Amino acid sequence: RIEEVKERFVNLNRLFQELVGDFQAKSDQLVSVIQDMEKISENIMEELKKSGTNVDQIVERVKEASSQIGETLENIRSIEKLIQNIMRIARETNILALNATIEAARAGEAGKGFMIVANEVQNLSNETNEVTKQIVEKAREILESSQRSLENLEFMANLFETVGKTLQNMVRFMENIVKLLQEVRNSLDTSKESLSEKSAEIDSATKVLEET
Amino acid sequence: RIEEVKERFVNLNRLFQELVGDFQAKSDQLVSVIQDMEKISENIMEELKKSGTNVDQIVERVKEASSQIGETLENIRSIEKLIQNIMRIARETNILALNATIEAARAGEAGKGFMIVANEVQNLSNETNEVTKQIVEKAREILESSQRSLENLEFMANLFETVGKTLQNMVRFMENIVKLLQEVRNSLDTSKESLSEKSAEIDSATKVLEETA
Repeated sequence: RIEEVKERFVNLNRLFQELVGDFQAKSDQLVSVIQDMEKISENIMEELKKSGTNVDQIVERVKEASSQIGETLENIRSIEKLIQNIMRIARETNILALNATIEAARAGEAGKGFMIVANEVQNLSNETNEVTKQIVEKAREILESSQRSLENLEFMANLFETVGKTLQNMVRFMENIVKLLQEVRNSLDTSKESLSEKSAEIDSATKVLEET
Repeated sequence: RIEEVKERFVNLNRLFQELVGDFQAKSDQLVSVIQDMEKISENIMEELKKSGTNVDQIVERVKEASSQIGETLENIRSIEKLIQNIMRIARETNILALNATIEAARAGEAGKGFMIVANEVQNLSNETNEVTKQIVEKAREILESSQRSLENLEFMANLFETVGKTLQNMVRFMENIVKLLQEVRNSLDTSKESLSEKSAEIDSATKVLEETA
């Protein structure tokens, strides 16, 4: 009769022990999977950090490429001014010769020598002018080329914007999940511990029941 | 005697429950974060792949910019060749002029006006030469700028490759935690449900005892 109610207690102890035994098993198996990424996770945080330097290096490189193109632009702007100076010299030479010829013809036979020479100085001037306009042509292609370069570089910066943003969001996410994990692990330990201690206190009490 | 054990059991059960009840409350709130974390994970994964395709575009664009710089190269060399041509013409004009002065010397004062013109035809020749030397100085600094930017673009090209790689690893690891979170959520979900069932039964049996005997 009294021994009858004893079997209930011992039974109840078996219920407690089985539960705590399973809570311990499950939480330890869970801690394991968590922990087995806490290595793979570190390489990643180290990788993002290094990735940031690369971003920074790229952002500057693009900046350098730009100011550099701006340089040849300045250089082209000068070749253009300088070539126009050659063009002017060519034209100043041209009328002196032309007018020299006119005067040459004014004089008799002697003029012929000069007249022949003046005639060639002219053709050489008109030939010079020609080379000038050809150089100007290549100057305008270099201008066109540069513009396309800069625009291509701005197309690079715009697209690289998202690359910077997404990596920052990665570091952020990473910090928060590490934290999430810690709280999980932390809640399983604290819980397992107090629950195991509880069943220990229950089992002891039960040992007393059967003991006497 | 049964009583001291009976009260001990109740008290312990009562506390036992409070702790189990507390685990459930914490478990639920973690499960709420996990679910909110799975979604965020889904977006960061989309952003990653968009960056992956963006980088691919830049990879192709830099190849283009190098072609543009290379074309300026062709042009600038084409200028130097034309500049030499002008220079030759200047030398030729100079002796033509020098020969004129020298032949205007030979023909009295009947031509001491062709001396004047011949003299500045010479002066303009030398002017052309000076100018041209500055065009070369300038034309070389462009090649110096061109090469320097072809090198900067090469280091850029490879720099975008390391970024493309890193992005591919990020995707790897993202897919890899999306998995980890899912497992943890599943693990809590079932552990909460069976803890509730098992503990409910031990709570019921305790009360059955507490009243009898």
